[PDB]
Amino acid sequence: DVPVNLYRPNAPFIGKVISNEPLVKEGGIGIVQHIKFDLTGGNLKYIEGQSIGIIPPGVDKNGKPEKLRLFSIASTRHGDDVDDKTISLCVRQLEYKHPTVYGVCSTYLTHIEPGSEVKITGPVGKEMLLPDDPEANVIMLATGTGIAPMRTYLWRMFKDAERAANPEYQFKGFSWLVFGVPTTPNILYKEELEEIQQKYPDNFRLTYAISREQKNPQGGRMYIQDRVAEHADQLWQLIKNQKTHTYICGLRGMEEGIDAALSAAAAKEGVTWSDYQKDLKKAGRWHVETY
Ligand SMILES: Cc1cc2nc3c(=O)[nH]c(=O)nc-3n(C[C@H](O)[C@H](O)[C@H](O)COP(=O)(O)OP(=O)(O)OC[C@H]3O[C@@H](n4cnc5c(N)ncnc54)[C@H](O)[C@@H]3O)c2cc1C
Repeated sequence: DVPVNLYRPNAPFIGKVISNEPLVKEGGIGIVQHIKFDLTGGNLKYIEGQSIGIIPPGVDKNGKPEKLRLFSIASTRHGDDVDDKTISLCVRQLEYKHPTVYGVCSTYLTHIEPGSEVKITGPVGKEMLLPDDPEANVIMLATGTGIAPMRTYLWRMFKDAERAANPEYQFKGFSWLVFGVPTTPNILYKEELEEIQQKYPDNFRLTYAISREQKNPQGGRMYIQDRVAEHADQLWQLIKNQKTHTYICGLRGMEEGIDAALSAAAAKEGVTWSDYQKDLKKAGRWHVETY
């Protein structure tokens, strides 16, 4: 049922870049690009929450061909134009200290020109799939590029064109995105996210943790864990619903604080969060993808 590995590293799909647009507005930190690829000519299909591999050109420091890097799909199964012909990624340029270094695949992607051919593999992953049940509740805890699978979910749920194309999925549950980025300009897809909340105030809640513009009660910069702590009781109450799914995505590091906050909330009703969570993971309702 779920498509997987229609293309593999030994014989990847050669797609063409259609467009490559900036998601970080002026005054933001770093570079994050929305890149859309043409899938026509092959049979690459995918669903929300999956990933694809991109094989960058060139060789590594040892002269070995570069290997694929995985990127979370940022478009629904239908693509951004709802035509079933494309796929999009949300790619941050990796750059860092000394160990000024630019990540190989991410720099290649963020600077890639439309018309360029790209080696694509996948799709892969069954850990971040959205439930078919339209009355499910969906909690989304994302930082930076972790917004990507969340975009696939929220677009499928809330875009007019998606609703028209998906007769079998008219979402009527409640979705809540807690999104941590350093600055307002760094809020990826800000305009569309807020548009979704204005149109579906009863079905979508949007919460930001903006570290350079907000302080937590302890006076430190505001991070996603802080927002989870702030709304821990509410989040725990939603999670107790048999139909609630929680999704965590972004660079590793946020899970510890999220657990600590949810643990304190659950403890109030005599529940051991770490145990409850184990059962949620077994049931396929606690979805994590960090990197
Ligand atoms: C399931 C999954 C989903 C992903 N989704 C996304 C996504 O949606 N968007 C996205 O941008 N990326 C995503 N990634 C990460 C992506 O796959 C690449 O790992 C990332 O883009 C960097 O790859 P690169 O080739 O550009 O860097 P590389 O040239 O491969 O360099 C990576 C290496 O740099 C070193 N390094 C990294 N950070 C530091 C640091 N700060 N200080 C010192 N050394 C460091 C480490 O050795 C690391 O192994 C995802 C990864 C996985 C596994």
